[PDB]
Amino acid sequence: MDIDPYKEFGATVELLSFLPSDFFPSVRDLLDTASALYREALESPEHASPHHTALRQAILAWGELMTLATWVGNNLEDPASRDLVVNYVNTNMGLKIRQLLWFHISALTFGRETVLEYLVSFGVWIRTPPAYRPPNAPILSTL
Amino acid sequence: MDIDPYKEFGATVELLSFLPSDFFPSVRDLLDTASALYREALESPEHASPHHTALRQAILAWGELMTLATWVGNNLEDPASRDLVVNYVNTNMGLKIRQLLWFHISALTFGRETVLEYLVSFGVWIRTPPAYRPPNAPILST
Amino acid sequence: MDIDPYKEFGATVELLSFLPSDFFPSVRDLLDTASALYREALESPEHASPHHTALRQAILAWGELMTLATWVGNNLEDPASRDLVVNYVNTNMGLKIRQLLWFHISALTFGRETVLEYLVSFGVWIRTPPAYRPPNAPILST
Amino acid sequence: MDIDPYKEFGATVELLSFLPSDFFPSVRDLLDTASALYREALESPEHASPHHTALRQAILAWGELMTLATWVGNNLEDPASRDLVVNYVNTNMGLKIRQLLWFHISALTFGRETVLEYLVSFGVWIRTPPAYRPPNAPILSTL
Amino acid sequence: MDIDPYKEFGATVELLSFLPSDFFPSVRDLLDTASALYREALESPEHASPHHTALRQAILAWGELMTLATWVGNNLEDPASRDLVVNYVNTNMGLKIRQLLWFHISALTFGRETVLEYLVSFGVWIRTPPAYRPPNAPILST
Amino acid sequence: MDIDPYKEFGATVELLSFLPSDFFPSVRDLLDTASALYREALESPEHASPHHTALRQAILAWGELMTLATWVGNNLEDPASRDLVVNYVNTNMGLKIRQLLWFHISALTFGRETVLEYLVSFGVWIRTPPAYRPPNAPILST
Repeated sequence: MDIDPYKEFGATVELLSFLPSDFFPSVRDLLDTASALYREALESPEHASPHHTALRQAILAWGELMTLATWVGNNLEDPASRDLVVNYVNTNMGLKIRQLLWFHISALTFGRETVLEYLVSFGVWIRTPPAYRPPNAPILSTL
Repeated sequence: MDIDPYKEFGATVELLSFLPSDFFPSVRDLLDTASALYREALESPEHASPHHTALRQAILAWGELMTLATWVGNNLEDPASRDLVVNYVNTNMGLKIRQLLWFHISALTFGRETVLEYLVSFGVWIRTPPAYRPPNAPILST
Repeated sequence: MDIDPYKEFGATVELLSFLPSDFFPSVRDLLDTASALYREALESPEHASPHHTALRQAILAWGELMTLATWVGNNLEDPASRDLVVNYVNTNMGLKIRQLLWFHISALTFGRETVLEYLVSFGVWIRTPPAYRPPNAPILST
Repeated sequence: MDIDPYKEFGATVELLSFLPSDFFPSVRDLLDTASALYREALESPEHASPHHTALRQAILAWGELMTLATWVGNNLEDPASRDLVVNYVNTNMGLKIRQLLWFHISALTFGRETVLEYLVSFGVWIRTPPAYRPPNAPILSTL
Repeated sequence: MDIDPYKEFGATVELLSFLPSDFFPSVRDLLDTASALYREALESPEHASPHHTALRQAILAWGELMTLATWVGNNLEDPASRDLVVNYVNTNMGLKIRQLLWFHISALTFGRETVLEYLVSFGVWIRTPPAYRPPNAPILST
Repeated sequence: MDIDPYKEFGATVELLSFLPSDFFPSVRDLLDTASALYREALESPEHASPHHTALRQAILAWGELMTLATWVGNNLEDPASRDLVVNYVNTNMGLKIRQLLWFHISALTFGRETVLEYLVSFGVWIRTPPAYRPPNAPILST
């Protein structure tokens, strides 16, 4: 249905159908980051923060969809459909899973408040047109 | 990569490669009852329990992949391709999504511990041969 | 030689020559659910309960005799011999191993006392003739 | 599966896929020892130590496999298969059941700590080659 | 069997097979820095801090490998096997020992926590795109 | 540069290139004992005692060398260079890693001082002639 997912974390999709697309790093890189940083933290029987839980389910999903891409590569003969589907996956679903993942890693590493404020500052940066923005966009100061 | 998805819920995927596949319901009725029961708790700005949060993320992914199937059927030409893809969606990954949903929903409306006991009891039910089987497997109620 | 195997579990082999043979499940699903439920407690350096310990030793013997059957099928020539042996394994001694497993596993997930009550209730169920029998024998849940 | 059985008693299979084969006494002798020493101790409704319990289940198993050997003797016509199976039983399964049994009797009689330390000392003895080992290998001093 | 040489220093091989390999500089510079900066501490027979001790054993092992390469060059004249050997050495063991030396030296000089948070920050930097990364990458502070 | 990996544990390579090499047994038995006896401590991410840590790094290095031998056997077909390589490995690095593993394991199990005085006693034993040595050589006591 029409649920707002981040509503319990203060954000909203309109606050993140707002950023550009290139900002979020590549998906493989997100997964490697999350795993290498929080391997034993995520494998543990503890819901120490819900960020971990949503992150965990999202990673399950992305594993399932990489399985989808591989499987479709294994069986579908129509090459246009194969290429089109794989591109749609890695592009649009890619964008959404990147939103989700990057958000949760950021909340973990720097705190939900810091990311919330960073997004507001980025928004004020990007609503501004080229003629008056700074050359560089803001950055996550952890304190 | 090495994720144990259900580790923070006192359960394990070993314990759900342990039910069968066909037991789980359709996604449609399941999603509908989830909505009708927890509209507010899902829309709220509150992490009332982690169950709600994992559920939110699952609904996101499911809606996005419904949009995927629809977009794919909007553009491709090979109908065999479209049918095969939308089967892989509604059948194979659907099993995963249904596992995840059914677990979290039942845990919400009943509790974690009751679900664990139910899974163990279904284990005792299904490992049993047919002849001395009960007539009706358990249907959980609070 | 005169061992009463289940004497330290408030039960007796008389009370399990009292169920039938066919009630017990396959070794495969049973072992699988055991693993999926008690991976850690079996791997741990802890005798959390004697049930775990007897279970460990049973899994050892079962794995070793699977290796036995495989080795025997690796070398012999007479296929009648191989089939007869691997039947004696998966059928006759399998019954013993399944008794032992099912008892300890069910006692783990539920408790000793619940298992005792279940056995007595199955006794009352099966000694009863078919006509006034219940439709479904008991399926234990916590 | 890949369980480590002795992990709750401090040992490990690598610590006992380490000894030689001749060391463990004959199986019939193990059973006679265990029975004559702890007949009423094992028949009792007491799990006074888990050693007793694992010992009890192991003896059940060996009874079942002696029944296997006898039964195969009763029915199998192919003599090579009969001899081969009986030898495999009394040899490899023999070795493993001897490991288990001797361990548990030792833990009972002398305490798990003493056997643990004895195994370490035996290991230090046997890793040493012939040129520098003592002529005799160590022995279970109960104190 | 499950030997992870970073388990007790707050990390794992995955966290170090997370950066690109090219960041970890060539072994010669590492050894030179180690010697020039801790001649005394590595010559000292005191188990001051375990980082030093791992570093000791690591340097001994690398010296052993260089001795091996020497023995090969001075005894095996054949070029194909020799070259493949030296490539395997300077590539795979090169990678591992570079990782190890960099981590331990950095932890000694600066500190454990600082190295870990540096890895995390460098990760999220290099994964992050160029148009919105910080202008200059992070770097270790005394 | 003057790297002596025993400097902080009360010894030196000379004191271990003092016994005959044949006393230090083959690597397989060492690794098996280490695993079977300290699976947990070597899997634990805690710098409990530096002996453990040196042992960790040493096992990683030996595994790396075995991986090297594997890579050579799976890529270099020439037998002369390959055989000379494996001989150098299983001889020289074999010696050093045997020395190291024996010392550290023994020190863990029994204690530092006991290993040192054992070396001293074994030395003065084997150097001493047969007609007036003790009847049986010394041996480590718990």
